[PDB]
Amino acid sequence: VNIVDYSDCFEGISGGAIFCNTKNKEYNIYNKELIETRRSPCSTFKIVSTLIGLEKGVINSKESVMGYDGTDYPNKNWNKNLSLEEAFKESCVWYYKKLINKVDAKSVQNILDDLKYGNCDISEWEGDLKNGKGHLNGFWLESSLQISPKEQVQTMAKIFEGDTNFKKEHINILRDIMAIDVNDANINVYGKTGTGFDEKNKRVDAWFVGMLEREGDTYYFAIKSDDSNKEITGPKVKEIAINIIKKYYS
Ligand SMILES: *C(=O)N1C[C@H](NOS(=O)(=O)O)CC[C@H]1C(N)=O
Repeated sequence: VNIVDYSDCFEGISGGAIFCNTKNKEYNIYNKELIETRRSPCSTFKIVSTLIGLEKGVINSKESVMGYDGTDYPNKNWNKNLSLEEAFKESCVWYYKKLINKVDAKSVQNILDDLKYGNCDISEWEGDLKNGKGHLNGFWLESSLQISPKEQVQTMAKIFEGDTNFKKEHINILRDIMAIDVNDANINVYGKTGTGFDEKNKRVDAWFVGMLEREGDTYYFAIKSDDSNKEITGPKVKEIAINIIKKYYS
């Protein structure tokens, strides 16, 4: 366990980072206090909800559809019968809400328990209804479910090293749709952003969680901001993560 200083890459934004190589057990941590603090996963939960949907047969492949009903949304890409791959990349809320609401709560509780997914608290299934967004809410979006960045890394490692009961076929679908292009062919990066605002504490929850493969070595990582500036989003924290990867993990 090495404490490290990645502040240069955060460019003034408050946050922390954790990278873990489970082969040679090297855990690199920037802002240990924050890395151990549980927060809403926001859209990073789509990593797990995709696997839940595959395991329960709600969806079956990166092509699978959820039966778009014509509802109007501001994001143009949400207004179509999009595939799993496109819903994941567009972070399409209605698709993932419809997917999870086809799964019984006890099945979800038991999967989160098995994964040790933070507090595993799905008690507020419908999410943070006081924000007015109605059915565009759920337990994973600034609601009852909370997970620390370290726990995110621990969960990703267990999934992608083959240490859960999820089917290998389903893990590979997830890997496929999580892959990102960082304009460096010598590292494979996979991840998912998340964005929320913690109304209680007046701070963002901005995430980028995933893994890095570079010649035999694999690093599981979570980068997290808790800045008070509402302009700090998941996508911005993903840029910070990419800078860290290129600087220190190339
Ligand atoms: C998930 O965090 N969300 C869904 C969507 N995409 O977020 S992302 O760009 O950080 O990946 C919009 C923000 C957020 C939400 N409000 O539901």
